[PDB]
Amino acid sequence: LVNNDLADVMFNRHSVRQFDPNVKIGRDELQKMIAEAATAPSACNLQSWHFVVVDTPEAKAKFKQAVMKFNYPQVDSASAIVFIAGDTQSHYVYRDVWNKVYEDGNITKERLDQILGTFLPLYENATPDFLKFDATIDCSVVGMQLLLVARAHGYDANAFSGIDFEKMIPTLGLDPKRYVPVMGIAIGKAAQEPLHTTRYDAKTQTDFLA
Amino acid sequence: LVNNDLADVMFNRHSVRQFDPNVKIGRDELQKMIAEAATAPSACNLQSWHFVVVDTPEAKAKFKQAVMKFNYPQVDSASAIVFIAGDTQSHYVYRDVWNKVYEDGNITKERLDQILGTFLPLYENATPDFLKFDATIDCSVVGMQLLLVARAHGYDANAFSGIDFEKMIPTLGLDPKRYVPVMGIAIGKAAQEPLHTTRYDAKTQTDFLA
Ligand SMILES: Cc1cc2nc3c(=O)[nH]c(=O)nc-3n(C[C@H](O)[C@H](O)[C@H](O)COP(=O)(O)O)c2cc1C
Ligand SMILES: Cc1cc2nc3c(=O)[nH]c(=O)nc-3n(C[C@H](O)[C@H](O)[C@H](O)COP(=O)(O)O)c2cc1C
Repeated sequence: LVNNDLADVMFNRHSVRQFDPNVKIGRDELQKMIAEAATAPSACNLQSWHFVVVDTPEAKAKFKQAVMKFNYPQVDSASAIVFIAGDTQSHYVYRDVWNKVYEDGNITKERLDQILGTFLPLYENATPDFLKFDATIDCSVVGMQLLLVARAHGYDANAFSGIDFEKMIPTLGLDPKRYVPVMGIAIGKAAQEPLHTTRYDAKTQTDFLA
Repeated sequence: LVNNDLADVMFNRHSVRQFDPNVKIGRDELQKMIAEAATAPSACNLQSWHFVVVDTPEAKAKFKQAVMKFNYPQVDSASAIVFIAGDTQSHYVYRDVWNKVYEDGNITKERLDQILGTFLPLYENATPDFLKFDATIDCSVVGMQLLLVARAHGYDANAFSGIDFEKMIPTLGLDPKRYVPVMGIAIGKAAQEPLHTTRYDAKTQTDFLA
């Protein structure tokens, strides 16, 4: 790890929007940064995130057809963009995994039903909006970890959702009935000082119940 | 920070669900950890998160009325629970800050309207579902940072959404028309070894566009 200093990585994280157009990131490292991000938590461990990596001029051209122009600087200059979509059928993926173990004979049907019992009635019976809701949280927490991982690797990043929400999933070659678009994570070596920001005094946003 | 080892804080983070009942956390450190998490990014820097801290027995007993029974052990034993809710009127909050900036006479009127133009029409013009969407994302990324910040302070944590989504916001004494429940963050010193979990091979979840 280029930067294992947690305070520095987290408390000095800003949205960098201008990257060195000459720096590329190998696909080995990109997949690795994604895996590291994916140590993130998720409800019932469904890990309902999906990454589409945009790291070539050709990919960027297609991708930009669903991105609003004010986010083109990040997109044009970034070494890679990792777009994060939410899999609203992730509970079936999870189920399929366990079903296979059972079919192999390495768990009984009883064990399989016990496993499925812990998540499947909940998710199988959930509304589309709740599914969308849960997948969005998963996408966001892993997105947050990816922002941090990028800096841990010596890079910088910008999360963005300034996009065409109805166009993005088909633009990525994904199944629009299944995946919900959440955010893009542009990653690169910083070529320009990020815009400074402030935060509210957290006391204005905090209540003690008793 | 007690633990500034990023790899350790992030890659060894587990959901801890049973805490030492006798370890307490002072409200200054609780408020500090919240402030640290709140360095998190957010669309248009609206910071649409709201925190309700539950750190007394009285507060726990009321809070638990809106929590599902299988999450009782976490709430019962944690030093504190930070409940995170989404403020779907956060754009009016940011507006009010720039009005007071004018009300002090340190910006012109047209800068104020310029400043307002770059977020307030976008958010006023958005469906309640989209406001809910954006606020949830905000709650999730600050939630993720709080999980890490807790470990950076030498504690552990569990995020949970196993709640009564009708009762939570009124149980917290918040306006149900304004705030949306997203997740609770139980924080304390671990009293059990956490359940082991696995992750998918992240390559199964990753596409390269071109
Ligand atoms: C969900 C989300 C969406 C965002 N979308 C954009 C975007 O479309 N364009 C952009 O320039 N920045 C975007 N950002 C970055 C924010 O503007 C930035 O995080 C905020 O102003 C705080 O600044 P900082 O990240 O430098 O600390 C987004 C951030 C989040 C969390
Ligand atoms: C949005 C969200 C909601 C969660 N809700 C619960 C919950 O209600 N009860 C619980 O025990 N754990 C809950 N968790 C923790 C997950 O079960 C856990 O993160 C997942 O199984 C991976 O385990 P790990 O956190 O130890 O890596 C939740 C996690 C997330 C991200």
